[PDB]
Amino acid sequence: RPESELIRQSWRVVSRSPLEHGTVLFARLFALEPSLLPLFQYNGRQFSSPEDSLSSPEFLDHIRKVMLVIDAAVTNVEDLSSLEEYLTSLGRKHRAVGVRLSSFSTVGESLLYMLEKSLGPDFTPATRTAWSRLYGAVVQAMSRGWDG
Ligand code: HEM
Repeated sequence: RPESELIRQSWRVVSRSPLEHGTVLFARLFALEPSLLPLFQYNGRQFSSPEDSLSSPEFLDHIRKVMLVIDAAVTNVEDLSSLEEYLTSLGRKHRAVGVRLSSFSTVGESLLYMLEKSLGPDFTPATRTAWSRLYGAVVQAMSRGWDG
């Protein structure tokens, strides 16, 4: 598949510095959907502003977790069936913390923003399409965690 190669090559750029890039992803996410901020409750306390989240070690560890799951999807781009049961359970976990299924479209747009800004002119419409399809497949598997 030509799409598989566009994903592996663009990911190579991002995965060199995962926290710096995941920081961009989450900064964009809170700019688009501020109501996601209170869902990160560590020690039963809420962040007041988005910049508060960037000083939290637990929050930064969640950024690392996110980037590792994407890395697993990229590594298995030819065979995403192998990640399916793990992703369903990851969906169930997020449902339990209070994430709505609709918020996964915002996450997808923030991922595309982070790729666009990192790759610049190397972010071609073919690259955008490849990532949209991969992200779509990941979301389909996770959405099984919301009962169906
Ligand atoms: C709407 C955006 C999201 C919110 C509000 C959110 C919130 C959380 C919270 C509160 C936890 C538990 C505390 C913690 O482990 O830090 C968590 C766990 C986790 N999240 Fe997220 N998350 C979001 C998106 C994602 C995405 C897109 C991925 C990966 C693709 C991801 C991967 C994980 C992983 C791997 C865990 C640990 C699950 C476990 O094994 O218990 N999360 N999420």
